[PDB]
Amino acid sequence: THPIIHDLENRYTSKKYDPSKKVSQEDLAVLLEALRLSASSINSQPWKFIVIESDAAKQRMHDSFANMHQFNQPHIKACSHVILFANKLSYTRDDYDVVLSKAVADKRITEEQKEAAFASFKFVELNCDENGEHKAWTKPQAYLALGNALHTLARLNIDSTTMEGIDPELLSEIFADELKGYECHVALAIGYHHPSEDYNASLPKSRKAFEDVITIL
Amino acid sequence: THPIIHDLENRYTSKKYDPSKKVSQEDLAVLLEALRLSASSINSQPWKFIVIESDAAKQRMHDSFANMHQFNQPHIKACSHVILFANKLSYTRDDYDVVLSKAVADKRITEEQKEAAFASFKFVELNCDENGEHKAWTKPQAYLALGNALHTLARLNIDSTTMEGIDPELLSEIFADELKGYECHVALAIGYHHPSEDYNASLPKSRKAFEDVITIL
Ligand SMILES: Cc1cc2nc3c(=O)[nH]c(=O)nc-3n(C[C@H](O)[C@H](O)[C@H](O)COP(=O)(O)O)c2cc1C
Ligand SMILES: Cc1cc2nc3c(=O)[nH]c(=O)nc-3n(C[C@H](O)[C@H](O)[C@H](O)COP(=O)(O)O)c2cc1C
Ligand SMILES: O=C(O)/C=C/c1ccccc1O
Ligand SMILES: O=C(O)/C=C/c1ccccc1O
Repeated sequence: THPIIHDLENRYTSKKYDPSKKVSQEDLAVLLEALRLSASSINSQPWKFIVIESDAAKQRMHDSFANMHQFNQPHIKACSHVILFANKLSYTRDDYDVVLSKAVADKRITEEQKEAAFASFKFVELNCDENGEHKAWTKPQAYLALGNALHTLARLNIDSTTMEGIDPELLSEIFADELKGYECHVALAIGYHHPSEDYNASLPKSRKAFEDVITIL
Repeated sequence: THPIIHDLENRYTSKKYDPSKKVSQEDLAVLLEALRLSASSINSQPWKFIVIESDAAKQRMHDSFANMHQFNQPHIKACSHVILFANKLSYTRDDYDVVLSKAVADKRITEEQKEAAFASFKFVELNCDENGEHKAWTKPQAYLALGNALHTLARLNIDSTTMEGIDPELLSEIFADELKGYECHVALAIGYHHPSEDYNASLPKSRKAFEDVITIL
């Protein structure tokens, strides 16, 4: 099988973890760097990735399921790490300035092309909320990073569970300082599936027929 | 360098294509199948991928830049193919029926459980607009597929240009029947970069410091 297809056919949504297997620090660093290298509109990188690693953090994450979506709760303590994909509520020129400043330092642009580069910012101004939030534009960038992460995990042979069945308001209450100026609509548990009880590990994958999703003109 | 990091460090946004080089049909098939295998909430696959391949299609795509974002226009005819990432305006039971029916054909689920698998649908109405639309929930799924596509292209060593600088209104008029019931906010040109005029091919990549985007708890 072609290496790419094999990876994408063999990755799946784990439904039960093995609590005695953890992701190595070597593999965790590759995944975090892969997330950092993700592409985004105007290189805005309107995101933050919060890694829930310690037992104390796992407890706090475990507690965010007190009100809803408890079918996802068992995974928190059983899995290796949980990653929260946070997107910024509003993106300002000061936020973009952090990007352009780093670009000047990295030698992509000099101050000359810089002030001119600040113009790329109009593409942000164009996208917003009636109230003033760019979150309708930043959330999709975070999902792109997530798509990148899932492909990365398939290459590292690490199991995972994407979770939209989380409590955003409670997460912002529990991770108050960390999610300041951000929101979190999706999380990702990673680890190693349970050898016997993960029932999804042996169910065939199912997608719509090629002709139903792809059109060639 | 670690294979995964090498791929993500070496992929970039092409700013000029070589008109004489096309993507082979063998590579195109791997990419399309990779897009089809993308994960989505409840396996909804609320998307459609439109491949602009023919000269006639390229002309139509070229014409959608008549009003805005003409900086992206030159790539249309110069690159190999353009892929439109379309997300469904509203998601219904009839839509889910298609997924569930294919699941039974794939043998993932037995005919008897189709009806009980519809239970996962409550998560969709939980994202129903006042207008009865779900596009705020479907658009992010499309971006996940896009993140998957970018990683896939880095593995195949094919150049690309993600484009949000497109005209969704004009695209809907030009690809009237193809985008019916969908919207398109992002497109992706693929091909081979121009050996001498693609200025971005030799500029270093720049991302925020690890500590600015990743927090470990
Ligand atoms: C954005 C998103 C959110 C999802 N949320 C959940 C979740 O809350 N819990 C879980 O069990 N599965 C979740 N999944 C898993 C999907 O059911 C799964 O990706 C889809 O069925 C395709 O199967 P595979 O992932 O096994 O290919 C979600 C997937 C996506 C991409
Ligand atoms: C969602 C999205 C839309 C983008 N739109 C454009 C676009 O319209 N035109 C273009 O030249 N670049 C576009 N880009 C490219 C970004 O500028 C680029 O991905 C970012 O600067 C990071 O650089 P790399 O892609 O070279 O790593 C877009 C990127 C993303 C992910
Ligand atoms: O990333 C860039 O160079 C342009 C991005 C962009 C342009 C126009 C409209 C929307 C965009 O994300
Ligand atoms: O994909 C699944 O099995 C559940 C997805 C989900 C659940 C609750 C809320 C939002 C969701 O996408």
